[PDB]
Amino acid sequence: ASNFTQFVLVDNGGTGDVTVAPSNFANGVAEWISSNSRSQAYKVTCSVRQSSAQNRKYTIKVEVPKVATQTVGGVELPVAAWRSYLAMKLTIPIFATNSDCELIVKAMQGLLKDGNPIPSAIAANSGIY
Amino acid sequence: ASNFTQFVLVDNGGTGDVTVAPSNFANGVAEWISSNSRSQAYKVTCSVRQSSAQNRKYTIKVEVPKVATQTVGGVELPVAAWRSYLAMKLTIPIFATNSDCELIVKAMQGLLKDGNPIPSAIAANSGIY
Amino acid sequence: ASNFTQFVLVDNGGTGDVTVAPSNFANGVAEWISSNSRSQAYKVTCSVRQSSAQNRKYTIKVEVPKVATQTVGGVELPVAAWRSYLAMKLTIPIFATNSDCELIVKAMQGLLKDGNPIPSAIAANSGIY
Amino acid sequence: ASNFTQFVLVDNGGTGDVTVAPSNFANGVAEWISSNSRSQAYKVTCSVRQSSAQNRKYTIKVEVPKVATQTVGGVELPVAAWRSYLAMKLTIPIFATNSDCELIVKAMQGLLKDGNPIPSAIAANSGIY
Amino acid sequence: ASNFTQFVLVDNGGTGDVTVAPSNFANGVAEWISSNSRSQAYKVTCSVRQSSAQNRKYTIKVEVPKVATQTVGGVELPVAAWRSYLAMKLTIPIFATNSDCELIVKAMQGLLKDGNPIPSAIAANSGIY
Amino acid sequence: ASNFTQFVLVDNGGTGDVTVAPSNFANGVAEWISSNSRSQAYKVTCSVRQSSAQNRKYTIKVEVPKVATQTVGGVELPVAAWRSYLAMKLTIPIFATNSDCELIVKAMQGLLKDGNPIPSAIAANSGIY
RNA sequence: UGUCUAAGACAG
RNA sequence: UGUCUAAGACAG
RNA sequence: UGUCUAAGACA
RNA sequence: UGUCUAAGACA
Repeated sequence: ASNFTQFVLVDNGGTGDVTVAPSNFANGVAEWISSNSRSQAYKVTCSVRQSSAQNRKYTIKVEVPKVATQTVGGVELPVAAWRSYLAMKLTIPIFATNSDCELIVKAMQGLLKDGNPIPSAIAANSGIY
Repeated sequence: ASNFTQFVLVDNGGTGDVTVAPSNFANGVAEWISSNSRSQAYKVTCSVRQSSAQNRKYTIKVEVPKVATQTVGGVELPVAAWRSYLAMKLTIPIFATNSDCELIVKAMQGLLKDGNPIPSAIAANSGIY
Repeated sequence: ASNFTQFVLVDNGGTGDVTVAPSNFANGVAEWISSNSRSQAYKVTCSVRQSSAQNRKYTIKVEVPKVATQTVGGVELPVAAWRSYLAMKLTIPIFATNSDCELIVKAMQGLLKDGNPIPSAIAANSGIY
Repeated sequence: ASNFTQFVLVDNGGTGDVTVAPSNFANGVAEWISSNSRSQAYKVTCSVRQSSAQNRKYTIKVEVPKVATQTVGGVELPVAAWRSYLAMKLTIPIFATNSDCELIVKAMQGLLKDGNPIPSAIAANSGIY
Repeated sequence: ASNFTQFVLVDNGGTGDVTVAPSNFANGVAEWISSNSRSQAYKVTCSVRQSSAQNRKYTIKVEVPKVATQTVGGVELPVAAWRSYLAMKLTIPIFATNSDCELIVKAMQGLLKDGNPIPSAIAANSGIY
Repeated sequence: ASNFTQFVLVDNGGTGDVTVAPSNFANGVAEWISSNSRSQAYKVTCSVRQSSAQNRKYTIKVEVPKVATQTVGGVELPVAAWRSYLAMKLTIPIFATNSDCELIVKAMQGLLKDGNPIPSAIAANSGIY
């Protein structure tokens, strides 16, 4: 209905939340960044296109800063040591109804819900065991 | 512990939930599938690799099917009308602390939380505008 | 005396039990078939032969059908939607005594006993994990 | 959760029981080995793979040794006089539900249940008659 | 019996011990890491395979962090300056009984017991003299 | 001081102990052997090298034999039925403090301490699961 | 790197 | 990198 | 589809 | 040693 708005990316219960806001719409790709230097910010981008005859495809990217021992506003090199990148690609058949899509979103939420396998592994620098 | 446990992939309040369970770990790829014919099952796979000398990369995949009954050769078989695919690559630097990773997980959770931009667009067959 | 008798292949309480009976013994190959439409029957075959100077070799095979009705042109027939195939080869040296053989059989029964790894993986459309 | 655990391969009351434990899982091939001299150990291996578009295939193997002492040049070693080899292939279509699989397993257990044809022939160094 | 559990790697008498816990079981290789960023953690991995016809071989690896002047959670480069690596390879003939193996373990313990030559040399940045 | 001293490699409480002593230091490789015929002796060797411009590498080896009496040409000779080999490479950065090294030694000691995962698996001819 | 018959070897 | 019929693929 | 010393092989 | 429609097959 007009969803390109600011939102809470990292929720720490009001006090200490990381908020992300619209920062670019070039080429139809929506971008959101936290209030930092681009080298230390949280960034989120998203776009959809019909990847093929039968499928539509969402491409979502997220960049999370390494905070431990960080120096706010400083020049931290090498860049690859201070940043994590998430790249999501959601392929959805053109036959999926709004309902079908609502379930796909739920599957994604369940996948990452706190306490489940995957998020528990990532959050502990671990694999599956 | 052991993080290789079953979990509810799609939550619909107790009943109607889509729960998925450990099914394979061959070749270092942890697999979870729902209780159905291998042809109609929901599937989730996860794996971690030391992608670089200073990087670790998680590869996660989810397969949400649209079940159906197809008649092949006059006989009916349990099949999937089509499948939706979620593929995410997560690259975390080896210098990332546990708290640093907890931050990445929170970000992904925040990203897909009901009400926020992206999950809203996806659930309505729409882009961000 | 005879061991080419009918037996219970699948036990489901008292009723719902699949029984298979002797049907053919051509070429030293014993064959058992469940009743009714040969097309939807369970099949078991067995044979032994001196595979070499010091070895005897058993060849056991089992076919479990997926009962169904095929309709083509309005004509319907009792068929098997598909079949699951089991084939085992058992090599036993000529030095094995009756005791040694009784042990080999216990090993086979243990391998498929309820609760153990292999039978549990199969019954859940899974592998080892 | 895990099904790559140790189990009782041969049951002989409470004592005299052969137990086999996880030892290796390279190349998607699960392997169990009984304790003591690897040379006189029982071995079990298992694996699954998509054998075709509509079929998955299991490969189970078991080795039962004939414990003995080899003496050569006055030096003696724990060896296996000989080994009995079991090898089974199980093909299951992707349309099989959990129920269908549970049935296939019951068929296998029935095939080797005490008293029935096949297990009795094997345990008596015999064929069908 | 089920040994993949957490244990004390560096014992400093309760207070100040370094504990290591299961963190991965991909490919059958057991991994244990301390609670740190992977760049600063203690890591232990282990696996066994039959290296040849007559031998089994254990491969054990350990990574110990350089702690003096360390900055917890910081990005320390070059990696090679802040880490020590131990790589053990234990070859055992298939004729070794549990007893034989128990003695091999004792030999390893004696080799590293406090006060003996080897550990005394390593602990003093020395060679043998 | 002089760290080149004899020590008890295998401890069995005063009596039955396997003690090994300095035997050679030719070519910079310190050797210790038990008091037996060179053919049945336990052997331990150690050496240190400045492997890199910023690294030092220790190479340690232990040979545990299985003594036996073989009859060759009608005559009996003291021999080893087989040998077990332990080979470990330890790489420590030149920036490692004495306390840093004491940490590495403690880790290796903790690794092989009775009751812990690895020594337990080894002593039982088993893997970690 | 990996393997062994093991401070010397072999197949990268 | 991208795509799919999806841990395996194809066109860089 | 088969054999052996068996996840490697040999036809 | 392997695949399938399975005691017949196909490499």
